[PDB]
Amino acid sequence: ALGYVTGDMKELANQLKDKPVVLQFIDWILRGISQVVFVNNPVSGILILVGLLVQNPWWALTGWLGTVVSTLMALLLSQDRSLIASGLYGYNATLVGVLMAVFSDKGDYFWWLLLPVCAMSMTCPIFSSALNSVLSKWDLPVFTLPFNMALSMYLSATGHYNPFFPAKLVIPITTAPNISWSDLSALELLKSIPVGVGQIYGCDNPWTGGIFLGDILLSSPLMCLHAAIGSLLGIAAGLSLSAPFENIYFGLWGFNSSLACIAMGGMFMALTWQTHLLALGCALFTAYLGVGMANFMAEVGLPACTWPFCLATLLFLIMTTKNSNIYKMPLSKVTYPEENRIFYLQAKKR
Amino acid sequence: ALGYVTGDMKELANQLKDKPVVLQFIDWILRGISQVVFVNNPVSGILILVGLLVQNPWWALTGWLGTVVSTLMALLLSQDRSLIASGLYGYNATLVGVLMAVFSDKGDYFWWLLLPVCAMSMTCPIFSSALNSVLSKWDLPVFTLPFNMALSMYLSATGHYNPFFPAKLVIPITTAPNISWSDLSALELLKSIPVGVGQIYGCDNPWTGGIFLGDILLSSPLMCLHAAIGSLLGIAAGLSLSAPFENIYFGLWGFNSSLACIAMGGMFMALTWQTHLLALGCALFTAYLGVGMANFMAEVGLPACTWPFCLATLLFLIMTTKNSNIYKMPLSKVTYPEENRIFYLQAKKR
Amino acid sequence: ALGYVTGDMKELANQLKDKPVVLQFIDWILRGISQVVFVNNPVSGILILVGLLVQNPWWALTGWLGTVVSTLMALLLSQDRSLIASGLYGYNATLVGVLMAVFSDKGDYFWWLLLPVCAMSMTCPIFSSALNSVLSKWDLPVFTLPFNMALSMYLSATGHYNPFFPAKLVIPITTAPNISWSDLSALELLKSIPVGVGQIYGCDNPWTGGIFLGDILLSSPLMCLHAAIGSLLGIAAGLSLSAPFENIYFGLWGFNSSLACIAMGGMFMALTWQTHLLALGCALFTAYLGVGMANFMAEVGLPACTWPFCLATLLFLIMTTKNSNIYKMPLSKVTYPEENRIFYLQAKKR
Repeated sequence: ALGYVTGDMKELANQLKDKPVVLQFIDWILRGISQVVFVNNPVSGILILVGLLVQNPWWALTGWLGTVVSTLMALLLSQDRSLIASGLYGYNATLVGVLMAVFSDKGDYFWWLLLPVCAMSMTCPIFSSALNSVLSKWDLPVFTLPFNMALSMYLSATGHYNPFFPAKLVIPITTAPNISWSDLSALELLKSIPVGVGQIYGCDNPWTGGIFLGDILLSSPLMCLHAAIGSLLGIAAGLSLSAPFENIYFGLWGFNSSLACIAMGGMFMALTWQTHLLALGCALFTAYLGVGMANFMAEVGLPACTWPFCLATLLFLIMTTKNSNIYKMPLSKVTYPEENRIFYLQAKKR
Repeated sequence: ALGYVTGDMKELANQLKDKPVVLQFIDWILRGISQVVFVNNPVSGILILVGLLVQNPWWALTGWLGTVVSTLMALLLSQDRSLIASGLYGYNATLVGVLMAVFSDKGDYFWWLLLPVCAMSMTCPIFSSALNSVLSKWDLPVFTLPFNMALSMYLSATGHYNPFFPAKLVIPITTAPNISWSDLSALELLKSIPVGVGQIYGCDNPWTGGIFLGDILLSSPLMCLHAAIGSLLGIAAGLSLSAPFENIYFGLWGFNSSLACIAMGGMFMALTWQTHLLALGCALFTAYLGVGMANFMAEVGLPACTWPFCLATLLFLIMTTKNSNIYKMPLSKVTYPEENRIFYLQAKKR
Repeated sequence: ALGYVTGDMKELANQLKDKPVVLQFIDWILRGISQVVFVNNPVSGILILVGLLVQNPWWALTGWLGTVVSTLMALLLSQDRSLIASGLYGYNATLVGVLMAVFSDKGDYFWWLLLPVCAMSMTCPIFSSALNSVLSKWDLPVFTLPFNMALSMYLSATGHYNPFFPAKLVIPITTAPNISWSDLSALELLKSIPVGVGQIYGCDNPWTGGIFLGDILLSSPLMCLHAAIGSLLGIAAGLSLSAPFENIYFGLWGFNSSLACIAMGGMFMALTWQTHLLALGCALFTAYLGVGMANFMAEVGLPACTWPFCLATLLFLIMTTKNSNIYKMPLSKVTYPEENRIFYLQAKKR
């Protein structure tokens, strides 16, 4: 019974292909919710929704509405049904809605915020279309670029001083932090791993991050392992640059690295120990680029939400090596690390 | 007699191909002036010049000098005569000169400003060359990217504190605007449409915008309709985000949207009602991206002049749909919406 | 005997192909040091190292360590041995190390700085890989983009307020400079040419720039001439915009232009008088873009080290002309201007 919910849930999709369209749309919405962490499982989407509800029901509502609007717009714009049914046209809008709720300065259940959310969700397919047409020619996935572009556009358009939809103030660092290294807590550092995973959706509740890790583990255990290791490497990188302890603890240092480790640790490159080590290196590089872009975009009053992960993973995927054990997965054969490794071994034998 | 001046004026070009080179150069300069609004009519160029003279003779002189210098440099750099005769190597420099005069802090008829203008005009062909070589491989036009690149370079090089050519101060918003919604004027909002069209050349005179609309209407009425609707949609987008009423009244919200509506409303995509609605959506998206980039580049002390229109239109042209009624025109068959629709219908029949 | 050390030193490479690997690695390190100024001569690398030692032994040590780490990482990542033996995987890291030492606020011989340097050096091959895979499809070289990307990442990650590795404060201009044109010194302006060449490695000692010019002259005299002329054109461009005389005297205006003149003056385009004039124009454009990006990135607290040269040279190489005398060299036939001209003449005859 457990095998029916593990992986991409191909059997459920095959059964739903001959069912009423409403159930299919619900499945697509759940897969879109899950695809933020490169998971194509509707049950993982339900678990991520439960985690968001544990963190903040307002954020869950906004993200669900964004996903629904994006999927409907993708159907209206006549995009590929294969990518809609896999939730590839609804995860950027899930992030857009959730992070629009997060970066709002107005208060929870500010209903007017639903109007820009919808407005910023219909733009998600367009981005996800154009970028795909640009990147599919290099066999590169469009990781989270639509969400980052849409959110940067929104938060630049509104800012902190908008009378309708003010955004939170992003102030650049002006004084050198005072760090007491005798007050470093091992328990808080350990909690920073699930919190780092949860910050992919902008959540700081450790339970939300744990539920996200469980949702990822439902699909593929290696993805969960790589998410945890990426969060840990983000913590290490934060300690390396003497970041404020509160920031590491809140997970700000380990969600970009977690996403990079998930992407490079078996998903978009075949899982070998060489690829595992290079995924750890990519996670460290992503954490460093994350603090770099955070400081950069604090000068323009913007948060560098997931730009670090996108740029670092694209850099590490474009990079070419003469090593046969470092294999870039074809974009039509990327399902999840366990299946990707089988495909890679079969290709290596032939 | 009216039919000799409507459209691209092919008959005049055919007659001028066997005339002295000076008259041909004047025709190329006028076509370059007109091609800012995607018009290839020398009479439309004369009308736009008259509008600029109505607004400010200094701006008209600077733009004319920029166009002349760019066309001469394109001839010197041995570029395609077909693109020079169509004014595609002189409109970016027209914008460069006019907006250099606009963003100057020195005073009208500051003759020394002609030296950087020329300097910033010879760079326009180079950009217009390279970008074309980059974008013609995707069958994408280079809308106004050379002008935006050149003007950003110039205004970053000089700034407000240059002893020779100071630029106007671009200050980011620091206080939330106080908007009295009982003082909204319908007459000012209605005037904001022609002013929005006129702000394509940086002009705020309603008569200048009216003359620009007449020049566009001389070539193709659908282009004029789309310019007006784009300006109106920019006004609506400004009202949506509670922009200061003076910014809407000045047309700062409706020239990027007007250009986007012109480009997407029959010029670079065949005019169907689906394409018309998507052009309206592109205009709204362009207005929102316009305020976003204005706020972004106010942090670096720069105006986001026409970057919004370029980026939004490129995004909407790269985006692919499985809808046969949403047709992207081949770049070798783009003349103006009336002819593009005939071409599209003939292709659809076959 | 002089002919054995002129040019790319092909005979030494052929002899070293059958020697112990340590000597080969030393040769690769020296060629990487030299390849910052597009020179593939180990003796030129020794001369550049002597110049760096004259300026600051700490900077020389840091750059040498960066080059060694990058070459070792490129060998580990299984990159092309042809590009490693030519030093194309070690010059970006040489610049990274030297400029990390330059932009450090801690003090000379701050040994902990070696840890980020190594960390920022292993990223240099990755960049140099990915960018190459992106740009080799347009037959475009990756000039210094890896170093600029790595240094921007590092200086954004650390900033001026990092407790471990603070960076120097980059403050944007806030007051209009007071320039006394009666105090312009011809001797200081003349010294600004070798200092401008030396600022390619971040050095301001005129003797260091002279040694760099001698190292370039050892390989190809035309490269030295173009470096000097590019520095002079940067000085002229600085005088054109009323830059502070101390900035010109420090060579901050003439290293991007010098690199652009070297690249366009016979290296990546065949040397004709048309190409020479266009290389001078590229140098002027590069100086103007240099001040533009310096002012731009001072708003984000970053130095625009070599971004101007990279972007300007890429723009001038992408640009296409119908002039047969403006020839872009194939990237597999680029050795140095004297040989490139012979290749171009042979191609022209056939």
